[PDB]
Amino acid sequence: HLNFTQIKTVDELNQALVEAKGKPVMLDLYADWCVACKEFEKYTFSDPQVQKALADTVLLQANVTANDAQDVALLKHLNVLGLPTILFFDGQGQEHPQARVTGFMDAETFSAHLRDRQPHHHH
Ligand code: NA
Ligand code: NA
Repeated sequence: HLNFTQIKTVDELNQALVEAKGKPVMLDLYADWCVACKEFEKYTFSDPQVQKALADTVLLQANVTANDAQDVALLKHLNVLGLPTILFFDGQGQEHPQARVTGFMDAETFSAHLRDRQPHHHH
């Protein structure tokens, strides 16, 4: 299992981005009933290549299983249209829409997607 930090609300996501400033971020939107989320856990997030590729990224997760009012406000704020969705933010906190993942990807494809992100190493 990756080590995700859970957020619930828009305000919590924004505070997590403040704290992560200087490092890239991945936000996974999760629900227990979404089969592709469980397939990410089984086939992709479980693969050592992906786990090592993400070691220097801050990992956030929003569990929207209940579809409660905070969940829905968060999804709306992010203009998320369904699950699965994974968002990527750079070291300045800027989301890059082209990097959104909106269907299952296996480990090789997800790793290649990670590699394609905006450069995020300091010097
Ligand atoms: Na804040
Ligand atoms: Na990017």
